Amino acid sequence: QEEADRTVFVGNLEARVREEILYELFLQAGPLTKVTICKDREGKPKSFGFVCFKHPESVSYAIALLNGIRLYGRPINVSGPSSG
Repeated sequence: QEEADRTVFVGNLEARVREEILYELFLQAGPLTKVTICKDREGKPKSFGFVCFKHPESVSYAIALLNGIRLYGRPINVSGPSSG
């Protein structure tokens, strides 16, 4: 649960988006542990991924600062770890 609490989702990624761009963009919300653009069964990258921060405080920053930001013109969707 410790890591899930620090992991945010990012979707609606434009075709040109790569993990290196996501890293640059999300690092402003705080230190990053890792960034991952999801791949399918065949290993093909999809239009969404996960960003794991070192600190949970970064979750609120990421959602508030980056949700809706146009990356290559497409407003990205940033959501956090929710339940219930």
